[PDB]
Amino acid sequence: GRLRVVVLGSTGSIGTQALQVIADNPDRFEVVGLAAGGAHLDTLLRQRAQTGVTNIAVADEHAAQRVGDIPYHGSDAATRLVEQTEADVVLNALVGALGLRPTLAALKTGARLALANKESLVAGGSLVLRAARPGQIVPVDSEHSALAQCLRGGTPDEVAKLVLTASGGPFRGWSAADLEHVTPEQAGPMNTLNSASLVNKGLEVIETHLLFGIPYDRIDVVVHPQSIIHSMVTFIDGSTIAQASPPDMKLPISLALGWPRRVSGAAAACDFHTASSWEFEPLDTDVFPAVELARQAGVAGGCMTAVYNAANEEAAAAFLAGRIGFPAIVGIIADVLHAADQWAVEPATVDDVLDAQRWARERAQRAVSG
Amino acid sequence: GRLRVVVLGSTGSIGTQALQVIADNPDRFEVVGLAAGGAHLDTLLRQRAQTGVTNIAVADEHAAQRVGDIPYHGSDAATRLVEQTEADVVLNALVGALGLRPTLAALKTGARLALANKESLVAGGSLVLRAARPGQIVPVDSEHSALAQCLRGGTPDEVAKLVLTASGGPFRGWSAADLEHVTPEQAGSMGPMNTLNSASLVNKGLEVIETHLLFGIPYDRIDVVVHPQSIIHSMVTFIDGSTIAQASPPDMKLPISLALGWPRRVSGAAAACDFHTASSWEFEPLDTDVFPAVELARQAGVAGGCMTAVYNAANEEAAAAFLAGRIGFPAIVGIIADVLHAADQWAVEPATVDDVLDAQRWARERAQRAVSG
Ligand SMILES: NC(=O)C1=CN([C@@H]2O[C@H](COP(=O)(O)OP(=O)(O)OC[C@H]3O[C@@H](n4cnc5c(N)ncnc54)[C@H](OP(=O)(O)O)[C@@H]3O)[C@@H](O)[C@H]2O)C=CC1
Ligand SMILES: NC(=O)C1=CN([C@@H]2O[C@H](COP(=O)(O)OP(=O)(O)OC[C@H]3O[C@@H](n4cnc5c(N)ncnc54)[C@H](OP(=O)(O)O)[C@@H]3O)[C@@H](O)[C@H]2O)C=CC1
Ligand SMILES: O=C(c1ccccc1)N(O)CC[C@@H](c1ccc(Cl)c(Cl)c1)P(=O)(O)O
Ligand SMILES: O=C(c1ccccc1)N(O)CC[C@@H](c1ccc(Cl)c(Cl)c1)P(=O)(O)O
Ligand SMILES: [Mn+2]
Ligand SMILES: [Mn+2]
Repeated sequence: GRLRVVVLGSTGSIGTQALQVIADNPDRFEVVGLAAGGAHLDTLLRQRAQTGVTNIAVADEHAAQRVGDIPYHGSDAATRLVEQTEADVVLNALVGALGLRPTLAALKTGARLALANKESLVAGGSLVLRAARPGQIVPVDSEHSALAQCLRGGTPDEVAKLVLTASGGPFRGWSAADLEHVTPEQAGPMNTLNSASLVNKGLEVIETHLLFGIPYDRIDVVVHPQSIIHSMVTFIDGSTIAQASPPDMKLPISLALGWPRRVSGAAAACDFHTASSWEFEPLDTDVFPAVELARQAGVAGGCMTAVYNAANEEAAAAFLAGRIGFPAIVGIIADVLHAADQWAVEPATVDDVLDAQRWARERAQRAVSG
Repeated sequence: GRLRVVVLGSTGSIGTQALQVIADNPDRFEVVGLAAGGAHLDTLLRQRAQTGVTNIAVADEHAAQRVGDIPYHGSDAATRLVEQTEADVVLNALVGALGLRPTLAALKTGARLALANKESLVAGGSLVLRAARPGQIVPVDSEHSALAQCLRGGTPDEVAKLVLTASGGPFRGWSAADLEHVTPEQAGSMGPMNTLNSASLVNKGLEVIETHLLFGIPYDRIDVVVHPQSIIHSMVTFIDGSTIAQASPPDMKLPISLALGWPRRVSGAAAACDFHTASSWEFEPLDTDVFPAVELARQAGVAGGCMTAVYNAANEEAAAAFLAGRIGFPAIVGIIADVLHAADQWAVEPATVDDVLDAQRWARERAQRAVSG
């Protein structure tokens, strides 16, 4: 078989690597669609030139007019490209809750969704799950890919704990007082910030619960600054199975596209002929409260994980524009969450989620103002 | 659903641990037979009383007379017990190539063989494999238990490499010159020959051959790395560059519990890795200039047939010499290399158990001459 692949967010870090893997393996994969935001003119063209098909979407209006030929544009350009293209695999490499509609469309087409866009699942919640068949969503996120490989190591009831590794970000070891002084420069895009703030890991804890069906109190996080161990599963007998590789998104990308077949040569193996060490430390939850906050959001459930994420997108951008200090990103997430008791109802519709996100954006905006 | 277990070597370190896992899990397992040498009579008495089993083999006739009520004694006793006990699992935790006939009798009963005694597989080689059905031999060894767990991570043709971890023993990092002064006590939780085989790296050589025989993976894809914590017990690297590893604080009850109940895991068998406190897992290469045992094992394995039985028998003899104080530490493996490079004839497949025993005899006698002249 030669699987048909739509790449959403193809001008991005993940999309590009994905494109490299596909190009490297013509016999297994073919690109048949590319969606971007329009902000990276050059790349998108150099990308069309190399593919074969001009089946493409651009979000920004001013931007898509600067090119032409473009089958789809508008804020729902990405979503439309999914509905009308035929595929075996849809790779959602978009960023933010804006990936939610194409996530939802991807699932209706009955193709595999290789999910990089964790925010879609995080906001989506039970809604996105209801839209999927067992094993239709295959994670691209290196931790969740690692977990998926390690879970072949037993049966569901033999699972005791899922153990997430985290890099710790660039402020690993810093005091709360050290965090006051953090600049956009030191924390650097929205993906790098989420890492630095550990909001990313919070998102990943939520994504673990949704993907694998494991209680929040059995999802651990451990700081591993080498990022070679990508995550681990601890089983009931005391055994732990772990996945390791030098960090390289091509490995998890490859596995998600060709699941369950492994893609030969996708990435380099650990070198066990050269001395190395793998360190572990506890995450400082006093100084980095974002993870506990995500658990609290997750347990509450319903639309609350939408609120968590939406508050972040708003607070994080506001930090990037110099409008707030670094510790205020999560301070604002918490304030918003503390006031959101109403959104702990299950999202019946797409619009239930969009309402919660609107609510949270505007709540976060006001705390930025105040 | 209750599994009947014969434990060979019950009084030893593995056997004791196995009896504890069994006593902790009476719904899952039942001891139905015990075999021991006769050197630990208090222990054996206590096991008879705790398990209620009188189906016991004792190798030493005089010891069997002292304990009393022993149905099987003599060197063939353990074999006889296996042949004459209905069981679902035989746990062979004997030490050395003397485990060989019990191993073969066990496979012939059609019971699962939970193999702790790696020397009977190393020595029997293809003869043992011909007597086995797929999945019948299940590893108790911590490294191989790990590999079997990690192999669920792919399909056979997705494996690039099997990687065995080594503790490195008490002389990890030492030089060739340093090893010259090693004494029987420095080379001294396991038995005496097993601890010595760890210190000399022969154990790891044996484990390389055992990996090959158990998993049918070529020697050129079986690697070794030194990992001093012994938390990662072994790993598999896949064709896509991904590595899957199995990790736990070192404790044999884990792999024991898993071999008995394979493929079902046993709840609470051992402690899990705890990350509430900072730690590190280290890796370093092994220096073959200093510890040639492993490369030498790979060479014996590639030559095949009775060559692995020669490697092990030479060791059993040369190691015994070292403990009796008759040779220097480095000559254990020097003597194995010399016996092996002279054993051109033994590279033929054994047709019968007698081929293996002849090979062993020849290796032992040549080793003993090297200890002498
Ligand atoms: N970076 C990584 O390696 C990892 C990231 N992730 C996840 O992967 C996802 C994407 O990551 P990554 O590729 O690095 O992100 P990037 O920011 O590098 O790329 C984002 C992509 O989305 C496009 N885009 C931006 N705005 C819009 C819009 N309004 N409509 C449609 N498309 C738009 C961009 O196009 P353009 O910029 O040309 O406008 C670009 O192609 C995220 O959800 C993240 O959480 C998780 C695992 C690892
Ligand atoms: N211990 C460990 O942690 C590990 C061990 N292994 C392997 O498992 C095997 C067993 O090791 P271990 O338990 O440490 O060994 P021990 O020396 O602790 O135990 C040896 C057992 O065999 C019995 N025995 C000795 N001689 C004879 C004989 N002639 N006939 C019948 N029974 C005899 C002993 O009885 P007696 O009471 O007379 O001494 C004792 O029960 C070895 O092959 C070893 O390499 C593998 C993984 C790790
Ligand atoms: O999955 C990944 C990833 C993994 C490897 C390479 C790139 C991204 N991420 O989520 C990126 C952020 C995580 C991460 C993971 C690995 C590395 Cl090498 C880095 Cl710098 C960051 P985080 O633990 O700091 O939150
Ligand atoms: O499988 C085991 C074992 C593992 C853990 C605990 C006891 C024995 N062995 O073969 C014993 C010897 C091996 C070993 C393994 C782990 C440890 Cl903690 C030690 Cl001290 C020795 P070796 O790598 O030194 O050869
Ligand atoms: Mn990640
Ligand atoms: Mn071992």
